[PDB]
Amino acid sequence: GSHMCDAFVGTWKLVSSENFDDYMKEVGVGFATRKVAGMAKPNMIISVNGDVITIKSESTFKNTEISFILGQEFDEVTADDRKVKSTITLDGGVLVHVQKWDGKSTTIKRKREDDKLVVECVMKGVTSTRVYERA
Ligand SMILES: O=C(N[C@H]1C[C@H](Oc2ccccc2)CC[C@H]1C(=O)O)c1cccc(Cl)c1
Repeated sequence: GSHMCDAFVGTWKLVSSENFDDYMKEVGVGFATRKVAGMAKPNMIISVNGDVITIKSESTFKNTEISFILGQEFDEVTADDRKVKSTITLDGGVLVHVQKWDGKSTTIKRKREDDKLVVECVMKGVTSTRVYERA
């Protein structure tokens, strides 16, 4: 039983980052965490089992893992240790991840573009783009 979200499945390694420090400032991440998180070169491991999608990240900074069903809110601990309420949906082929905490919101979009997985993170008007390639 294939699904469209199978284009995301696999092991991905970070190959470029743009404006991540500024995005983290807008989110409210402190200096020391920004510096060490910004240095990280995570791998992201995406898998699907039935209706459950898992996204795991492994890095020298932190390892994180989320499992979820599309459209069903869950509580998430982020790499920077926010406790957030998250919902992830598929909108036209893009995984759209909204995180809410403390009256604030940020959106992380994940899309396949050529052989890359492109992650766009937006907090108010600030966008960071993080590009992954297959490991
Ligand atoms: O989950 C991680 N990355 C994702 C979600 C991040 O959210 C953050 C917001 C503020 C501070 C840090 C992260 C935004 C960037 C995303 C990406 O895919 O690159 C991740 C996991 C382990 C280590 C590290 Cl450095 C990042």
